Amino acid sequence: TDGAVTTSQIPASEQETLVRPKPLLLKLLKSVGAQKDTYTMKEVLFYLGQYIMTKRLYQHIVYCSNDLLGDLFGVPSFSVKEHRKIYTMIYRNLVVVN
Ligand SMILES: CC(C)(C)C[C@@H]1N[C@@H](C(=O)N[C@H]2CC[C@H](O)CC2)[C@H](c2cccc(Cl)c2F)[C@]12C(=O)Nc1cc(Cl)ccc12
Repeated sequence: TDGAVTTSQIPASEQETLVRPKPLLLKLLKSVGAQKDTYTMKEVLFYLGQYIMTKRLYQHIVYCSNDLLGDLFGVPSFSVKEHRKIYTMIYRNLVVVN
């Protein structure tokens, strides 16, 4: 299911940034129906939201220490409300399109 999710915590133009997920993150997105190689950050957040629900990882905390998401983010858990922190962890797993 294609879509996008935006937040008031991140600048609008930043959520429009075109990105190329690295192979593990790309594989994760394709496991929940993504089909392309290039995305906006807001589409990436939509697919990751679907992945968190499918894997049942969601006090508003996601527990991801025994999941591929935990390996990519480098944390055992995180608040779903701290959007800059989530953006920081996602940026480490992709290449911003030049
Ligand atoms: C509920 C989930 C299935 C857990 C998905 C979440 N939903 C967004 C979100 O902010 N919910 C909270 C709103 C306030 C409520 O009191 C508690 C939940 C969040 C969100 C939306 C836009 C941008 C950012 Cl950065 C963001 F975090 C959310 C999402 O869409 N995709 C995504 C990906 C990762 Cl990796 C973590 C958390 C989410």
